[PDB]
Amino acid sequence: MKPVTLYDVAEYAGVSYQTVSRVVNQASHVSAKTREKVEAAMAELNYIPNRVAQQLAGKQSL
Amino acid sequence: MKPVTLYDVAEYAGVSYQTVSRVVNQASHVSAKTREKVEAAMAELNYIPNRVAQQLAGKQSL
DNA sequence: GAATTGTGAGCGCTCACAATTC
DNA sequence: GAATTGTGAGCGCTCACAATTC
Repeated sequence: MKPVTLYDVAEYAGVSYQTVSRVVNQASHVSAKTREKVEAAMAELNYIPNRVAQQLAGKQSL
Repeated sequence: MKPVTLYDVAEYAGVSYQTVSRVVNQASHVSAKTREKVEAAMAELNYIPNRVAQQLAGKQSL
């Protein structure tokens, strides 16, 4: 329906886009503190990431 | 298996990448002359484009 | 003025180096 | 010296302006 982006979530929560994707796509080095603030952004705007973007950039196979 | 790129085909046939995508993805403004030279490049290297690239870049919906 | 063509620029999601922090 | 963070940079395929062509 309406896509949203990692940047839209980031801008809303007042964080970085790498802060966002830690929560979303399960990365490591952020914090538990900031995690929950991103979880709020996802909820408001209703973040749908693009699976296409997740595949294209999602690193090549070694 | 092994993906190839529009650039790889282009470089082989000695053309532009937009020259390539005309033949591949059915564009307009090239020629019939050059068309068949691209067709030869696809055949050698075995051009498999990425459907993901074609989707992500494949213009937003209006 | 519309077909042909060259160069910059972008989807949104990820990577990489180096500064920062201690 | 490794976790945390900021700025630049890229996957490959597609678009946009303007120069070229006549």
